[PDB]
Amino acid sequence: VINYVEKAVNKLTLQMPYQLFIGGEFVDAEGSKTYNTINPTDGSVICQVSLAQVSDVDKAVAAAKEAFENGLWGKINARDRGRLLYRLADVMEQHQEELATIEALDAGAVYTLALKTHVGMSIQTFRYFAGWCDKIQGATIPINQARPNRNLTLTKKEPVGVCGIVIPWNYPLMMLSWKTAACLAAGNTVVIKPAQVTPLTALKFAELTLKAGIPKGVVNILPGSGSLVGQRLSDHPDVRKIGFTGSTEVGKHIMKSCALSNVKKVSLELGGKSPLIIFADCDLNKAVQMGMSSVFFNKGENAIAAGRLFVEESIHNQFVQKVVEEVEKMKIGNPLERDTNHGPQNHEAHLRKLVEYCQRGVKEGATLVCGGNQVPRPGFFFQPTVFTDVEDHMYIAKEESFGPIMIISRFADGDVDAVLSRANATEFGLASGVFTRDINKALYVSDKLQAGTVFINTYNKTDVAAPFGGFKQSGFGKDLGEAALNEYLRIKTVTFEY
Amino acid sequence: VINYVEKAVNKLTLQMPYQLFIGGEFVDAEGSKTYNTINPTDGSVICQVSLAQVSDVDKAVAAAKEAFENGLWGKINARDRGRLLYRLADVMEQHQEELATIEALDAGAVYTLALKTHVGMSIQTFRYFAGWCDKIQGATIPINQARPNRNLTLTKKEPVGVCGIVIPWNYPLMMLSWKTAACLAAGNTVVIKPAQVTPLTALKFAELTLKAGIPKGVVNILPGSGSLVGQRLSDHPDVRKIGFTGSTEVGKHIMKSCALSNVKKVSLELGGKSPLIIFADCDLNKAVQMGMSSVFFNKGENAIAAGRLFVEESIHNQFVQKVVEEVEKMKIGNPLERDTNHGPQNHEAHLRKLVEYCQRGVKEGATLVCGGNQVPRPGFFFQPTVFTDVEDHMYIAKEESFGPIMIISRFADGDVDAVLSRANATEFGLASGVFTRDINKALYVSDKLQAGTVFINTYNKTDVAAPFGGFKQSGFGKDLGEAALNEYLRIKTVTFEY
Amino acid sequence: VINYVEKAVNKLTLQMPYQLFIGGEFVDAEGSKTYNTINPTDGSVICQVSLAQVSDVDKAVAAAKEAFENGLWGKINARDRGRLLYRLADVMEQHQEELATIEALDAGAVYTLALKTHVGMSIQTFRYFAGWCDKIQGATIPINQARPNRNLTLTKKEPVGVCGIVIPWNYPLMMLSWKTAACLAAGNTVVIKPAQVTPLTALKFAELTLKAGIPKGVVNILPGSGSLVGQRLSDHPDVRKIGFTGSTEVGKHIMKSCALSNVKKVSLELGGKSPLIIFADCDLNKAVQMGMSSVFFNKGENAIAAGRLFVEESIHNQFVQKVVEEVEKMKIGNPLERDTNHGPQNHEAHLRKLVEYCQRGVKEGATLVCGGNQVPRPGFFFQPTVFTDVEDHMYIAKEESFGPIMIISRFADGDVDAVLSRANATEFGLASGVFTRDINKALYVSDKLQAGTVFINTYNKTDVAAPFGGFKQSGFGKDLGEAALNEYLRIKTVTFEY
Amino acid sequence: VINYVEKAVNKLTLQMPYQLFIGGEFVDAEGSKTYNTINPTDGSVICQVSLAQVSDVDKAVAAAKEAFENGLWGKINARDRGRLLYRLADVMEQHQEELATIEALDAGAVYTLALKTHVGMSIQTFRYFAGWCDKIQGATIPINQARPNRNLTLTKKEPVGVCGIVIPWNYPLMMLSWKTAACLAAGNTVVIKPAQVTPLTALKFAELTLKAGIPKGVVNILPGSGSLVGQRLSDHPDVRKIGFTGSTEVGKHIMKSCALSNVKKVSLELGGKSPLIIFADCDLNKAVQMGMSSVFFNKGENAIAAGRLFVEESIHNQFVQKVVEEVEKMKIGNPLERDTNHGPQNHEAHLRKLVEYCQRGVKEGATLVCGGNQVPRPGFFFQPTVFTDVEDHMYIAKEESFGPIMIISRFADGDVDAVLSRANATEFGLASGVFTRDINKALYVSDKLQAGTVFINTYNKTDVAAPFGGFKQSGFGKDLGEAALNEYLRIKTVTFEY
Ligand SMILES: NC(=O)C1=CN([C@@H]2O[C@H](COP(=O)(O)OP(=O)(O)OC[C@H]3O[C@@H](n4cnc5c(N)ncnc54)[C@H](OP(=O)(O)O)[C@@H]3O)[C@@H](O)[C@H]2O)C=CC1
Repeated sequence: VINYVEKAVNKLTLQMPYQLFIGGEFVDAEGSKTYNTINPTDGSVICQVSLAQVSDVDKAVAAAKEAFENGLWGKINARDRGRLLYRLADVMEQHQEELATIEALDAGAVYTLALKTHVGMSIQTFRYFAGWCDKIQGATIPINQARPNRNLTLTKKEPVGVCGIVIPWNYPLMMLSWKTAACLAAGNTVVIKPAQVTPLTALKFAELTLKAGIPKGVVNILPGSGSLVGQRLSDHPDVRKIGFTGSTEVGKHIMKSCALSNVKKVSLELGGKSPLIIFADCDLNKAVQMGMSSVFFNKGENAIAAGRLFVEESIHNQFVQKVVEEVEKMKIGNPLERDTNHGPQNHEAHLRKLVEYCQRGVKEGATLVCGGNQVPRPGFFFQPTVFTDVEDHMYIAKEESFGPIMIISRFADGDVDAVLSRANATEFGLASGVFTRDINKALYVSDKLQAGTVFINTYNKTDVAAPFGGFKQSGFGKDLGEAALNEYLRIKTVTFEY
Repeated sequence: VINYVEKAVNKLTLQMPYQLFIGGEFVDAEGSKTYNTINPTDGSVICQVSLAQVSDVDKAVAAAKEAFENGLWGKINARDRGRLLYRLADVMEQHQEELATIEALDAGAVYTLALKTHVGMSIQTFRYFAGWCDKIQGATIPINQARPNRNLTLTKKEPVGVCGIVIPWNYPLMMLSWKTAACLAAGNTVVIKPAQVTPLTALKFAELTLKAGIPKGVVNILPGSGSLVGQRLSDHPDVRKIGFTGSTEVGKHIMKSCALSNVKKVSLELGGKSPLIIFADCDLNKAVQMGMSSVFFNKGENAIAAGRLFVEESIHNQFVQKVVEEVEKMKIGNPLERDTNHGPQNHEAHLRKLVEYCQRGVKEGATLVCGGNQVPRPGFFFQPTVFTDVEDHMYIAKEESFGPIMIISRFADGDVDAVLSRANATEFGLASGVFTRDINKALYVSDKLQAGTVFINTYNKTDVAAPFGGFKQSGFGKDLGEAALNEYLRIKTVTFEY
Repeated sequence: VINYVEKAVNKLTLQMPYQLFIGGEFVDAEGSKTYNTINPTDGSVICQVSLAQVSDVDKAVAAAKEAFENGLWGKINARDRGRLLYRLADVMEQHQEELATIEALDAGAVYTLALKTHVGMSIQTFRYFAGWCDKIQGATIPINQARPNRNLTLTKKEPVGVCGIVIPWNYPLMMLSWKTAACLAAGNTVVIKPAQVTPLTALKFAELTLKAGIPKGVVNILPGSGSLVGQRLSDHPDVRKIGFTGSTEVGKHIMKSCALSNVKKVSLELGGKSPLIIFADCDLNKAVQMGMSSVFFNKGENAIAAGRLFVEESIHNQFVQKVVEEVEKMKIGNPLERDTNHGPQNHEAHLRKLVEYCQRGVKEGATLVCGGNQVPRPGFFFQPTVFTDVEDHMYIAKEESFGPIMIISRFADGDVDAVLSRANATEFGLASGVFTRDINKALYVSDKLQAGTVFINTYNKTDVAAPFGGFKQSGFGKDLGEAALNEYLRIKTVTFEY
Repeated sequence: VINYVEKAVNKLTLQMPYQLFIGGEFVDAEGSKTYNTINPTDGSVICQVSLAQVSDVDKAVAAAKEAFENGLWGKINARDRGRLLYRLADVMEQHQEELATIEALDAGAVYTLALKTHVGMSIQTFRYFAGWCDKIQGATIPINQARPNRNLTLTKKEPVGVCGIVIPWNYPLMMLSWKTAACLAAGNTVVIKPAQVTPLTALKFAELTLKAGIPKGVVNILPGSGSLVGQRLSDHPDVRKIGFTGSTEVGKHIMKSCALSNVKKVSLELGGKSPLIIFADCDLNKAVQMGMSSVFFNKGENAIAAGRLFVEESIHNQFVQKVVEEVEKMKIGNPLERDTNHGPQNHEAHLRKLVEYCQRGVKEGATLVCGGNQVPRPGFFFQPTVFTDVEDHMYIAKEESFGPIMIISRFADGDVDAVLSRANATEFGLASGVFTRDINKALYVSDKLQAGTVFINTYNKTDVAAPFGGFKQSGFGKDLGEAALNEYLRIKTVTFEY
């Protein structure tokens, strides 16, 4: 039997585990240390959660190692590994309302969105990658023959072994799922560190692995801080790969730590300052709707959020006019209320940063059209924000807000290369977008944009089959798609002479 | 006119450039600094070579960046890029005797071997990767449709941009060729740092890129030190990828340097301590020939050299007898003598390391069966060496010699898993081999060996089409094969709604 | 409400549809015509089954065409098509005992074997291909650019459209599943003709498509004759692809009919006379076990069954002795009885053919070591048979028995190429096998065998992920694996200029 | 020493072989039979050409078989096969002017076009496929393991063996090259039947295979009739694959002949009635240029020629006015003259057919806007022709002309689905095209068009890397791209247990 924090809310009875998940059981951290997880709708403590220590990390890694080297996960058929991951997805589907509610409490995710995206996409992720298990294939290669003898060369795709996954707080379950699904589908075992501020759906997910029959030690979950738990994972001599999603500066440190220990492999999904270029020949009403969504989706807590909108001179003023109209219709409120469409920010420290971000925007001369402030109510709500007259030298033109802040610049009618240059003048390169009805402009702009994803007449259209990752200082490696598997596999070349 | 060091040798008049190669021109380093490159056959100075400074690195990177962004290389068809790389191979083949002679002089490479391997495989590498240019393909992906609308998702494979390549001294031209061919085939431009002790074939190669019509600035070559030139490449804000081959310790530092600058991509080909397991049911005389080659090839200066031979008890002593008989037949001498089997070690400091390595093996209790010291003669020759009674705890059982030192341990008759455990008990993982006539042992042992390459009934059988790279602390990423391309390409996902 | 033939057998109540399945409903054939399906255990009539006429084929094709062009199947996401096929697999697994019992009745498949293979592999087939749906991907291709303009070239994989599947009687459900799973995963719709003598699992499968929610018209099943129903499918102007498994002579006629109508695509899985070469250095007892299995599995009604065994001279007599010892232990009986090893042949005409086959073998001078005759008991049982002293000119050396008849020839000790020549001297090339502990022989022999599958130290080891198809007159195209999809897809190239 | 027909023309000396090419030597046909090849510029006889008989086919097939089974071609490394084909491409380039001049003489190809396309693309084809040789790769597949044992499954890509290639006359050398390059790159040997009316570049190409060092027997060339030589290739028991390009009716017969002999593999590139849909939002001047090119390229003797132009109501008359203006500017004349941009039709029978075809268009009520007649000069020149008021039921709306005949229909403004239906109402499906600046219409139309190639804002843009083939009665299988290799390879599955 497992200890839960029980909570009657959203017409359900939530049963939330709150302990470390190690070697297939929920256990207290070393010394029974704990910390509070905060509900962002009202600032209250949801419950106490175990706080992993170094010795807990070592225990998690040991369990992962044993499960890989000697446990059932390392022995079963790829096909049957796949069956287990499908079953895991089914179990997650059976708990989708409960998971979405926990995500609503823990991260302020609007329930209807959490159900469709945070949770729904997590389910798709496990089903998608389950299908890959018995379709991961190596090669036979026609090398030169050592005459009078013959040669056969083949490759085998093998798991990398024990992995660490370190994720952020914006979509707690979904970021976990993206990376964990690829990791497990490739035959690895894993120690996962959720963002300290959002441990709850991870811990519930841990319980669901038990229900699905995932062998003990294959999935291990350690709520705790990056500087302690995350750091130890990156240092550990038995971890052979880190999968990381978070800020560029922590990414740099993680990669450094991978190097200095045992050259463990690393993938990095880092920040974004993603440009959206809106031409006069677009469908303007659709540009407003998709433009809205590109910034405000998931309260702007979205690595690929459009961080600059460049709007062609002749439609700029009309675009801003319509954006303001639509911004005014947004209902701000409790994520559990069905009419809510803008929930609170994830946690307090992030709310503070958003306040400062907008102060600086105003200080440096941008026009604040609306918002920019904490909403006066309990919790950590932030008013949807629109800036105009944003110039390329400005802080808010360079730096990622990760909040609901639309940052608008003009470009002259008929300029294409000039706006492209401005769009590309960033060390980020995670995503980008273009709205235009012109085929030639769409294709040309998408060649020239220096970003891992280019959206054309849409935005935020991610898919579990479509690889997702950055260029330049947005990192390297893919989540999602066939390409994701490559971060979690190694290639062995086997060459015979006969 | 290019300045040459001219040398009448080996029936040829070598014309050897000696300066930095930047933006299509041979130029002195800052302050006209130079250093000596040393002939390992007699310890004489071959000539002075420009010694790149930081400002020279910055110039080379600036030339590479301009060549990629605005030069011809970034505009031509993939197919036409292929034609240029094929033509480069042709030029290399037209100069193959000269390149092999230069390699004999600079690296102590035995001339017959240098023709066939150092130079011959370099030519194969360019031809092979030339064929890939117009066959690098992205995907179209059946994502979920945003009904009532439609979606098209495709991927585009793009170059990474400016690359730095840092290589070692054991096969100067060939290591350059492996990485550079893949790098250029993928459409990138490059700054190459050859090992300071072996700049000459790299500089001759630079001139050949001119004869081949490779556009100015696509290839830049900077002889100089790792800690100065190599460091600046890893730190440089406009370099987007480092391809590295060398020691594990420098590899760690390189990766750290990529992290701390701009999270540039990195691939690491690091040390080996590769195990060769020889069973009693093998063809013994063949095992002796291949066993010897697995150690002594290219005077042991070979990252995949078998660093331990595990020989089944019942054949051990006969195996050692035959090896000693064969070792006595090896002709040691000048790399230009056509009957030379064994040339000098690459440079003086390495010879001294090899003397110390062998003193240490004796001191810790291994049996010196033959060799173990510098051959008394001018230059830097080391005796082919055989150690027996080697035990798992010993320094020479753990550490990579990178010299012609056969390190033999028995294993028990009819044991398989126990020898595998010993073979795997290393943080290296670059290569390995197994000699056996038994199909079941061969397949099982190749599954279980923790190494990027497993040779079966052969050794050193690399091939331009067969991917080559390590596991664990031997690094990550592949040179050669289709797989090598992936270190030099990025994936852009382009998603339409219509 | 569906009409069933109800039968209480095997501790179950079977509910067997017996009508045509067209447009999602069970309906009588034109003029309510029927025929008898015969239980091979006792010769009794199981029930009457609808006998499809030309007008019924036309109705089924029309239903398939509507379902493809206007129905849901053609509109849903590839991912959701996948979900439906995974649901179909679950439904099949929920009914596995029932399906295996029906197959035991209809085909004489030993129940324990039918659970694991006839039905078990069918279930695996749908799960496997279900995973392919959203992972079938086109390409983006780096074509030459019409400078000063640009080009993008991509490929789209599209369904072929309406398909006909015509299958034999040896594994009724499994052969249907192999082809139908791939066909449907590629987004096609289908009309299936089971072998007239074995319609029952096909019809039950049809009902399971309803339970799984496969849209109406996607699957249509027509019990009936090849020369009427199969022929009309091949001739139909709206059918775009025929998938055929059966005899070489019918296969010729099918290909010819695809030609003369509308050059519909065709794939052909035809006969076999597969050689199994057993060397003296094999594991003898293992060779006996697998040798027997290679012939007797599924009462020899197995297209890849070893049709000749070549046994090295020095182990031949001992091999024959051991086979005879093991043959005597086989338990012949009712397929529903748990101790049964060897069930009845599929139908009477086939039994008659096997009797004649063995009469001819004795007549032409081969040594009948055992069997050769109908077992004295009700139904259509045939004694496991062993022939020795078979010479290459004999009829039984050339002709496919498709029954439990082991046909043994000797080869001289050491005579590798000579035995290969003998093994390849056939216009068939479906499968082949070699038993040897010698890696060099195994690799060499497998290069030289002219067959689509080579087994090494095993036999009948098929897998839903491993492609299966013949060379020469055994046909072309694959069932199973990624390769099977290509038969059911078309490639559209799309080339933009911008 | 080879016998040539020598001719001083176009500033060079042609040296044209005129005999059969068998087993690496030029030889007379049985009974020294010959026939005349006719120059379409003046109706004169170029020379006499050997006329292959049945026994010549058998000799060619036997040479091909021997070259495959025992000659060097079946023994050399894949890489070295690649070198030979790249050398063949070089030799072709060295003879580019001569080949293009022969093509002008024999087929009426305008010399400047022949140099760039007929010959230029042929050279690209061999270079492209040469690069594939050592990059053709099989798989290793994670099949279910027969516990407590292990399984390894790999696939080997092998040559099919002796192939027959039968080609049409519209681009003699280029059709030969497309198919032959893919065939040889895959390791096969081949017997080629050029169109009887166009043997000369094929025979010169045969001579170039000697200069390139292609082993004797690998390439064999048989000028002669389809009904005799082609038929025997389809029937031959030793031919294992036919590659065919030509009319639908002959394709049907070829496929039938493949079936009835030995189920040899077959690919079919058949007729087209390719629709080009021009929207009012296109760049009209560019649409006129590309539209004209879509019809008139290579005097309309082009399988992918737009056989039907649908032009949006509002631009229709202006489009027709502009086409007529541009047609008046075309220079009709000797293909060797540099100002010629419209050469003669390929042969006399085809000119007649075009004359009759246009009579029929006029008779059935289509408006003949210009052309329709033979040009009053020597040879077989036909006027660039434009029809308007073409109705869907008309013969000329349904039948492929294969000549320079633009066939125009209107469609209503804003119709999209209606025009698509009309464009898709054909049993052909080889190519298609759409001109529009609207991204949404372009993507949607290319989804809906039922053809193997869709051009968007261009036409005739084929590329050696882009697969080319038809849907429906336009056939199946690809020429060009990676996909083309699949017609010329077989997959062998090899499964070990250990
Ligand atoms: N899809 C594609 O890639 C292409 C298709 N084509 C198509 O070809 C047609 C125009 O050429 P056309 O001359 O009419 O084509 P045909 O089908 O009449 O001839 C093509 C080739 O087939 C040969 N042939 C004829 N009968 C037989 C037979 N019984 N067995 C074997 N071979 C035979 C011909 O020989 P012979 O010399 O005696 O006539 C010729 O070499 C058009 O429909 C066009 O669309 C053309 C080019 C490319």
